[PDB]
Amino acid sequence: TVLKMTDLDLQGKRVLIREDLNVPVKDGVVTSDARILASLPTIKLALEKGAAVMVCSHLGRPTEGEFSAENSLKPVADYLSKALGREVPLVSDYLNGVDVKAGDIVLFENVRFNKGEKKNADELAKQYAALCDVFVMDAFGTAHRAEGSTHGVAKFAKVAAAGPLLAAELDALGKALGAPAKPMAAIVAGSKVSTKLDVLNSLSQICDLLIVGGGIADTFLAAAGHPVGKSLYEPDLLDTARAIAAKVNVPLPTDVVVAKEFAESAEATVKLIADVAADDMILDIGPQTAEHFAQLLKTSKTILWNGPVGVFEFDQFGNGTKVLAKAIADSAAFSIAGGGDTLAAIDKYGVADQISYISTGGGAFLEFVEGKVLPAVEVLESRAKA
Repeated sequence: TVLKMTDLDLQGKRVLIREDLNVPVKDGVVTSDARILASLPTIKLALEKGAAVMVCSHLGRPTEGEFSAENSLKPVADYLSKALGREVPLVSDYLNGVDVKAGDIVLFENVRFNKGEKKNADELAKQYAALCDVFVMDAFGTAHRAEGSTHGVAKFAKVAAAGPLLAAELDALGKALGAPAKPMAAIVAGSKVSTKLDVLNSLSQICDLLIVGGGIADTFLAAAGHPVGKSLYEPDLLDTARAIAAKVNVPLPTDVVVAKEFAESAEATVKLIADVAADDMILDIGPQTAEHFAQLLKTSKTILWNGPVGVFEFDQFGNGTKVLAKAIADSAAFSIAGGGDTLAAIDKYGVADQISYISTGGGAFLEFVEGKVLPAVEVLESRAKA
């Protein structure tokens, strides 16, 4: 367990909150604010509880030690000022002290500018901790990496707790991965079985139904001796795919959508899996497979969604993902989705409000599903003991 910011007395205390404000910026303007909107309840709560609030976050991947204006959090300070109806200053020099009174809030400049951030140097971690009475970790999307603002500061802060956003992510994930409501289905897609091997292996013992898509589905199709044509699969992993399919039910596609090239004179063709030619590219599941997979998902009590089942950004290759998105949305299951590709499909087909939990954790989301120890959560558990 971890301490919760909601349960702490923050009246007059200096609270340092690590948020995930790594948002798209163009010419000094935030262009999509979903991550800031998600963090605003935490910030407003901290102020409501009477704290002197310091918000910190990363942005992009600048070179450590050198200031780069394109990686500055100044556009987020502009956004936060408009969002809170009050000035939110960007403090660019803070590791040797920062002046913040109770009721006020500042935004630290990009933590990735600070030397020692990526390698979690003790000296920088103690500088963060010296600036606050409480440290709050509220950035799940960075919880899988030990960095000065995500891990080290929690070793040295007088009090270290999880924010309500991080606590919400951990609640939803534990609901789907710790004794989930059966039957559980998972959808896993990607270009390579090898790159998602631990994800597949972990889910293979958790779920009752494993739907695969993309290049992963190619390797499983070829592992059953089916022709995939000009579609990437990994010959050194068909044995692994066979082992996975022996441990969990992996239904294979009945039909697929193929095309010989991306061109104006390129017809998308539905073919049965035995009828795929050497120069065919499998780019979606067929309408029969999409309907059958939808019927399998409809009675699930838990659904873990990690990937579309076709190159859905093309409408001619997006039917399989569209049908599955509606199937998940229509189902009464507890639905949890993660991965940038999955969230992109959720936006395109408009099912966000019908998904039980939408994780923005990306790589950290996957590593949690793999069963790996997330260091930012591990250090918080160390600070939650009597």
